Amino acid sequence: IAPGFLRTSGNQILDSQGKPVQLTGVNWFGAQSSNGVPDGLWTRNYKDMIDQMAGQGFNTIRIPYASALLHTNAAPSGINYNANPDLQGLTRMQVLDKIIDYAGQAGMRVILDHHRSTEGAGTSENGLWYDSQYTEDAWVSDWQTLATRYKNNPTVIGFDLHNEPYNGTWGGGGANDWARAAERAGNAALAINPNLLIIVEGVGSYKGDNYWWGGQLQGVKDRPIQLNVANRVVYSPHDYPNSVWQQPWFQGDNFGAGLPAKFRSEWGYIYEQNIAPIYIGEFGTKLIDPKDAVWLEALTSYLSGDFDNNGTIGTEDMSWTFWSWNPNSGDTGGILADDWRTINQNKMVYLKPIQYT
Ligand SMILES: [Br-]
Ligand SMILES: [Br-]
Repeated sequence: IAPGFLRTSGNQILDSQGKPVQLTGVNWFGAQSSNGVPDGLWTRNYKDMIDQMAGQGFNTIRIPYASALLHTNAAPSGINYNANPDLQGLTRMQVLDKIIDYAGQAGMRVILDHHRSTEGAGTSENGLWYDSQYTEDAWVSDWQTLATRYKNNPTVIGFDLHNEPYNGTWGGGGANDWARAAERAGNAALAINPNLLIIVEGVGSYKGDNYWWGGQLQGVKDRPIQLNVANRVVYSPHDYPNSVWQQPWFQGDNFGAGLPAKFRSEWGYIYEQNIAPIYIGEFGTKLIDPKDAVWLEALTSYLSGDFDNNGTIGTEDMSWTFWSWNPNSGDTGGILADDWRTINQNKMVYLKPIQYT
């Protein structure tokens, strides 16, 4: 991708020369945990991992973090400093700086994702972007601190304002209105860096329709995100297979035939109607449950622009980051095997045709 920040135009993400580009990467989680740094540095070197990502055709790293990362003085834990000698004596944020810096040198971009408030493993137990101790005020101010820190670094292209706010609502104006909260944090971040992409995930349910956490983007049609800087909003659904949860739209034979219409109903319509870009922030599978393959086959085809999954498709297709680069995800696994080095080729076969080239 051409150097400099990005922008949106219709359902397209454009580089600094007006050319449509595509973000096709992986999730590298860990910085939201108690260690305060992305996982795997207890056995791998951080430059070797980024090079391996780029060598597999990926160009984007979604990096989850926790609010607690921005206020802790604890040193990072777990890093093997024999294998990562350049990270010796660095703070948790300084290790993030090192990772972002090298990723830009390797031709990759970075999306920061507020995964949770406290240090933990996955999605916030609250289903919200705040709790009784980590306020929405501090969440907004923390996004301003991050925007300031990477204001002059176009490697950091976008802010994923919050991971899966499945207990928020799309509208209503109250304290749990995720659309209001996202517009508040988006404008606060854009006031410091107006060149950031503002990545807004969906909720969990909307007018009685329940979908994957983060993948319920049905509210955009009647109440879209409106920020004080134009051409910055990217919508980010999450989608997963039967092995993660036995959803009703996976049940019964011929379920795969109705998956394209299901993708379009919850979030895909935003791209098809040229409303805004679509960047699915999470999706993964171990490819053991046979229904998982039917889902991934339909999903990858839909993301490519084959909205009816028949075979027919100067714009780019939908952007995406796979869950995960890490192997240590219990339900989905990742791109790397448990040894944190071996590539799972059976997943790469699905991903390579929809990577940005
Ligand atoms: Br090193
Ligand atoms: Br933890």
